[PDB]
Amino acid sequence: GSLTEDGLSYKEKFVVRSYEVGSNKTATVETIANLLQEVGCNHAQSVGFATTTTMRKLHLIWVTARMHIEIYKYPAWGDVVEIETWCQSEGRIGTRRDWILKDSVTGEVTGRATSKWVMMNQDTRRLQKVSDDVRDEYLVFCPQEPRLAFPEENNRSLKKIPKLEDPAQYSMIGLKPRRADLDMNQHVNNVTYIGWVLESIPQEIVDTHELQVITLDYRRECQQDDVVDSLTTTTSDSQFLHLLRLSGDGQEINRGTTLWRKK
Amino acid sequence: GSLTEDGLSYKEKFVVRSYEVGSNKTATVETIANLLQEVGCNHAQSVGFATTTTMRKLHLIWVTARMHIEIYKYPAWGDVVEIETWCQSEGRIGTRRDWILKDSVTGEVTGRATSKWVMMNQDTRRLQKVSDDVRDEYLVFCPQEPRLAFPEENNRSLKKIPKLEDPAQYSMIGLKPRRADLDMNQHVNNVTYIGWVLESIPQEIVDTHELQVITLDYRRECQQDDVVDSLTTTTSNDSQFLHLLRLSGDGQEINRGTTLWRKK
Ligand SMILES: Cc1ccc(O)c(C(=O)O)c1
Ligand SMILES: Cc1ccc(O)c(C(=O)O)c1
Repeated sequence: GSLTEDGLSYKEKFVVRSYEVGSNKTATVETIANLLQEVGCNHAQSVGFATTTTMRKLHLIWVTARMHIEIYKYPAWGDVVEIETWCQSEGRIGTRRDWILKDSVTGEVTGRATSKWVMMNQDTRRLQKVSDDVRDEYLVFCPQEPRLAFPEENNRSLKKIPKLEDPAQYSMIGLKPRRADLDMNQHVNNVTYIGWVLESIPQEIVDTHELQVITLDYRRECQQDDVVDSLTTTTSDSQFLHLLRLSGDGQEINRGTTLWRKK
Repeated sequence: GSLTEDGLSYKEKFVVRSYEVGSNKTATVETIANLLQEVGCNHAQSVGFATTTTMRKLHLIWVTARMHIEIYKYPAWGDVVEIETWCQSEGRIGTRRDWILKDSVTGEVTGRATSKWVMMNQDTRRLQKVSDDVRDEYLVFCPQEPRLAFPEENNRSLKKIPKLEDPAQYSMIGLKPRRADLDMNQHVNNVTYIGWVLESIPQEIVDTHELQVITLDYRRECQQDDVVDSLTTTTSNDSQFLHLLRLSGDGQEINRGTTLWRKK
């Protein structure tokens, strides 16, 4: 991995591994989600971070609010995938990290992703608008002209996800995170939520369709000792509405939509 | 990754990733277990495989019977780890795949592993002895002189694991595999068993000790729609445990093992 010539984005090549591919011999969306996280961490480290000097002193962290992924073609085991990432400012709302997935040989675009991040106090789990003195430290690493992975005026990533009404058509109950589902700071990482959402997709859809789009709205963080229920309903290409909630009280932690295409 | 000069072993370098490290900012044993699997798959592909032409004709596959891993130092996020693997013949019992983990910079040995594989009919799940026709096909890829990752006069990889008596000191109930826990053929990955075994280690031991040795004896394969119970008991500076994985309902054994932890 390395910073581009202008230092305003990062490129990294990954060779797809045997344990990273699924039932159809191509990479899983959870492996892709890990590769986006990895390329994002190396971009943050190549610029000197992923928090800034002042936001470290204030006990401030960046948390994901939304994730949108679109895959046209999944790389096969042994294929080389080049990913390009970059940050941008969204005024006082937060930051946006974008990604482009390309084929190393053909040079074609095989996928793209976008995510919205919000700023919160590490301890009180509050939420606050981006302060100006914080923006001045990280804006020198973002391109000044807007660079959108999903440019198109009203595309797919910025649509409001509704709440799944009961009874759900499909469900997967009693989901618990293991120690491998936790990050270096013992927090359940945002890739596990994608896996948990897909656990309630019927096996017949898995065997006849391929995942093309996935939008996830993060509402609350799941804890190490928490139990989650995964709910899904066909809203239609096959489309679904998903809901992750705490097994007991039914407190919402995530809501999303997936779109599948016929193989 | 590439075959060595003599084509009798394979070397591959891995750069440790952010999501691959644990609470100690060093790689997890499940990430290491994945790297051993990956280097083994590329070694099998570099020689033309990991079934032979006779094994494919007879519906025969290789299944793990035992796994032994010993880690002296876990690589940190960003560190480069070079792994060297090779397979050997164990007469008509089966095959043995060995691994050496080294530091790319210092050149030192930071870990090693050994595994025993048995032959089994893929459909009937019936194990069988290694025939000579099959043995003739893969022995041209194994060194002729014995090359043991754990040579020593009486190594800890070949010790008999007993069955955990009830009540267990610690337990983790209701463990189910997800779709990411399954391989390309929809079979529960052998790495998931390691994670499931460690799910019953007390959190206090995790925060004060580091995993050094892990021996696992594979008895039965867990299915996609199965539920597992993880049981552990301290058998002991160093803390030792006896583990048992069994089906939540009937209590049918699928795995048994031992772990050794050292003070941080
Ligand atoms: C729905 C789903 C979730 C996780 C997976 O690994 C797969 C697959 O391998 O095709 C499918
Ligand atoms: C006992 C245990 C099991 C799985 C893990 O991933 C770790 C860790 O992250 O430190 C520890």
